[PDB]
Amino acid sequence: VNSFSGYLKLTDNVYIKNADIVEEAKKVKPTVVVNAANVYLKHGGGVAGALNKATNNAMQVESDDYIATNGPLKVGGSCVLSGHNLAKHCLHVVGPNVNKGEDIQLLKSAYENFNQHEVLLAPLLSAGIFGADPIHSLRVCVDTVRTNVYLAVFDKNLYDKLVSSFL
Ligand SMILES: Nc1ncnc2[nH]c3cc(F)ccc3c12
Repeated sequence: VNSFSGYLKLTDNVYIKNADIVEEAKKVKPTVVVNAANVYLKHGGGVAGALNKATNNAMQVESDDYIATNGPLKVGGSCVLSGHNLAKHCLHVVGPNVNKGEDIQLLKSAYENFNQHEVLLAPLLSAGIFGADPIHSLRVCVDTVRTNVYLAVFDKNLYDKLVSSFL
């Protein structure tokens, strides 16, 4: 048993809810919150900008030190950093950004990072401002992640659309 509440069960291991991941993180304080990162860990907008804002920019300060030491991530890759005031850990995962011209096949590789963690609170990778089809992102998630994932969908109208179209 875990502390996630009000989720719609999609499969054995995938759950979904219409919620802001920042508000869910603050309430649950999960072991792992996933950030929809870019390779530079520059948290300007979307999930990244909102989580970073909720950490009072501490996420960005930590991220800049990580990049100065290690260089950029790969598209499809990830790193584990602090969850600050939101979670124990933040798993920064880079899905492909369609609005930059990256290969959507890399979305499966991005979701594979979730399998290194038994339970995660996570967003739909590559959706929203990343430019991919969210119905597709949900399908790849269900077909790739084997650990227990609690998906927070921010957009109310998109949430209704994802549930009603789910196979
Ligand atoms: N794309 C998302 N998925 C789940 N939760 C979210 N909270 C947000 C807050 C923002 F300002 C922007 C995007 C999200 C978001």
